[PDB]
Amino acid sequence: GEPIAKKARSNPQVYMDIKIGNKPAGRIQMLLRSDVVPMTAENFRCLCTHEKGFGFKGSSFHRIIPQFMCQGGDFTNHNGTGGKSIYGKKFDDENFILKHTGPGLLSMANSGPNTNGSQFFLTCDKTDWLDGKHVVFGEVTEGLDVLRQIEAQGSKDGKPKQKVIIADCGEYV
Repeated sequence: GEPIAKKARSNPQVYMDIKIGNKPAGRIQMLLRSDVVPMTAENFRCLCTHEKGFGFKGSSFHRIIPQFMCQGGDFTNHNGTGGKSIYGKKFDDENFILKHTGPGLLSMANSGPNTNGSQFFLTCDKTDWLDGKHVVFGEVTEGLDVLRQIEAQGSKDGKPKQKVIIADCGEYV
């Protein structure tokens, strides 16, 4: 009822422990922008904690293209075709407020408008041609170094050179 300008709502921090080949490679830490995209952020956060009975743990980065991005999140079919959200098989594009301004951003993979599930990518470049098409919803705050090691397993085509796996994942406090 009353005119206001609301405070930024609290932003969850999440993490992913990464395994390359079958060798711990370390932890990526991510800030999720609930302040801009709370529906998209809550999905990803749940999928990190496994609190709904399903999520990213044990899934892989199945498509890694260097100088571009690392894509992952298929925990249902484990072949790059699957995934689901906490809201259902797919959900809407919340908004496109955040842009693909540079490396180390989290954005949702999709197969057209309003087809988000669980599959996401981490940028390795300014991928601004994806602005308005993929919902950006977070950023890496630690372990850019670990993401580079994921990127170094990429091919031009996308097939990874070694298995890259989310061995464990979660939310900070």
